[PDB]
Amino acid sequence: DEYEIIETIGNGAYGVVSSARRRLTGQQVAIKKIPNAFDVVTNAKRTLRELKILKHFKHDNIIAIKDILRPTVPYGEFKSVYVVLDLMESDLHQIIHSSQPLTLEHVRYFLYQLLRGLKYMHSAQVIHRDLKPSNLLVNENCELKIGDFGMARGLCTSPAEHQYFMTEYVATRWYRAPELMLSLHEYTQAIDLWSVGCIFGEMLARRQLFPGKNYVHQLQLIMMVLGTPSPAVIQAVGAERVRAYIQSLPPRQPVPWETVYPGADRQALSLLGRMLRFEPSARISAAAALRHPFLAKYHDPDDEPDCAPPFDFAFDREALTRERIKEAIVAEIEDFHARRE
Ligand SMILES: C[C@H](NC(=O)n1nc(N)nc1Nc1ccc(Cl)cc1)c1ccccc1
Repeated sequence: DEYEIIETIGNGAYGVVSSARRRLTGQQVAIKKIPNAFDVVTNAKRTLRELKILKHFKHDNIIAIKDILRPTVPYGEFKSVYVVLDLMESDLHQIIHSSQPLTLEHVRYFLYQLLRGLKYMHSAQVIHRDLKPSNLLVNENCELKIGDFGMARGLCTSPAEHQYFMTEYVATRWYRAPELMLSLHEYTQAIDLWSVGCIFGEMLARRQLFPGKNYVHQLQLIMMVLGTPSPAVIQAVGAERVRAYIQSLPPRQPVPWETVYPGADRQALSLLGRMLRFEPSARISAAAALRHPFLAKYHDPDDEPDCAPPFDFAFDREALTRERIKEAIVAEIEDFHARRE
């Protein structure tokens, strides 16, 4: 055979995977099994989206497909997909919430890598929409790689999907941007920068910034630090009940970040304040955040590429049956092997 299994291991971005090694080279890899991959439309579409996205990117701070196993059995019998990935022993969740060191320099280095990968991803017109410490994989050499692209979308989405109307269900509550919570009809790469700010804050205090218990409590926590949202953002709130709830509340001023995180690094808090804004268009971009004095130690524009050409989500807006999706996944596996040799 081509690979030798070592052990079943946990993974922040993809759950249960197998640590393995290539028999000829001894190279360590992670092997992810997607069992019964073609049984449910929503799961099958997600597998296709993830394969396409990961094949499009070629960046050290984004998880790479190292190999995809070809069907060894008849087409009709091909039911499970095996993807060979970079082996990542940990993730930012496990590091932050452990007894491991996490100095300002760890924060600065992890933030840098995350923003480096985002700058490249964002130039490809891809919004991750689910950034959280658990899907930011970290290996033994301290390399951070963004994983778990199931929630990723472009600047344009199909009305046929439920999330197009129900934005407050997009991704993880604790990292979910105000435009998603409130349906502000402005959904860009700025969604990711709110999540980055939440992650940045979490590394600084080694605790979640807005750990909301439910929908309303999540907004309350955000408002406790950011203050009452402006009249223009309140008018942009889609739902009348939420809009009335926000308007019913007494006015509140923003709490300076120097009060949220007492004695924290000045340049860190400066960049943090540029990320955590109610208004999507007021947030700093990944590219400009890389130009902030806080990351100057690592910042090198010649070593921080963009992704050309942009990624197209058109294949995902198509209404395809489970069989047609299986056909497209099988074509992706073939294309992967054809492009190598
Ligand atoms: C969160 C995880 N799901 C998961 O990894 N999925 N699910 C689908 N449809 N596709 C993938 N992963 C995937 C697809 C392509 C590539 Cl290149 C890499 C990974 C899960 C783990 C255990 C139990 C339930 C869910």
